[PDB]
Amino acid sequence: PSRTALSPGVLSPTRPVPNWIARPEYVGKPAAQEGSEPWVQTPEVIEKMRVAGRIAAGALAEAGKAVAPGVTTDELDRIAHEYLVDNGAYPSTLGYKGFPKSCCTSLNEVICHGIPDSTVITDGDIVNIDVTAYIGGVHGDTNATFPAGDVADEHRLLVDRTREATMRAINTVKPGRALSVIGRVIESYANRFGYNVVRDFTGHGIGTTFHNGLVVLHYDQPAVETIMQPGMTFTIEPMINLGALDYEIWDDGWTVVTKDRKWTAQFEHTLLVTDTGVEILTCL
Ligand SMILES: CO[C@@H](C(=O)NCC(N)=O)[C@H](O)[C@@H](O)[C@H](O)/C=C/C(C)(C)C
Ligand SMILES: [Mn+2]
Ligand SMILES: [Mn+2]
Repeated sequence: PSRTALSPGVLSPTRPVPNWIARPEYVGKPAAQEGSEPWVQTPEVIEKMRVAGRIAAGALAEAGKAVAPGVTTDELDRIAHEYLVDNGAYPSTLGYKGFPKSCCTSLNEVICHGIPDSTVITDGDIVNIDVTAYIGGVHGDTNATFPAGDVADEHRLLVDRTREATMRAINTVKPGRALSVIGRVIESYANRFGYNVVRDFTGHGIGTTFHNGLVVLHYDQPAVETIMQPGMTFTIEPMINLGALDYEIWDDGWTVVTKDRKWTAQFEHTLLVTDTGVEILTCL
């Protein structure tokens, strides 16, 4: 047996960031200045995005190595926070629209945007950790779902097939292809197993802003006319549900849970379209 439905816990105090680490503009504001930026980046921005992506990937991998029964989601956030700050990076989630932590931790039926707290991971859980770094005036965003202890076959397979969907989508990225191929590939692959691909949450362009106004759908919708071009940078971050797509948001305003409490899995990378194909910016 796996655990039953989650409830929110208590947050630790806000984690500080040394003042020499520049903040994104939206920290200490209610909204963010984003959504109207160009989608193709300049070579100088891309170079800085490789640095931000590698730091985010290191923070994700170090917090993922900690995932085990008995560990809290707050302890994962401490590891991610300290990794970013030791690397001179600001955690992009911290203070975005008042989000109180440095990464998102989404167990089990939480589709996304779970808030690190006193929740104890236990055997059988699947734990998504989502970390974004802001350094050099740019962002790098990545996430992965990690098993804790011996995960039930249905849940294990959900995670492994969501990772495979994500990688198949990434491997479609090439200049001249329609962006809509990403969602066509993910949803065709997920529908082999009877899973439902989340529609209301999406990938996005990313650069000097976190969510730059480019939207990447993870379901099939061939009427989008956007083409991938060299220098475009965006995330692929599909959420895939065992159950229905209906969802609820907790009173914290962030945590999104499936209404049927069936589990859900996600993986994410920040990608660059190159002249011949794709480059994963959020790799070690
Ligand atoms: C699904 O989540 C993505 C997203 O909201 N996409 C756009 C959308 N409207 O669906 C998001 O970019 C995550 O990858 C990111 O790590 C988290 C950021 C905050 C919690 C600070 C917002
Ligand atoms: Mn993310
Ligand atoms: Mn993202």
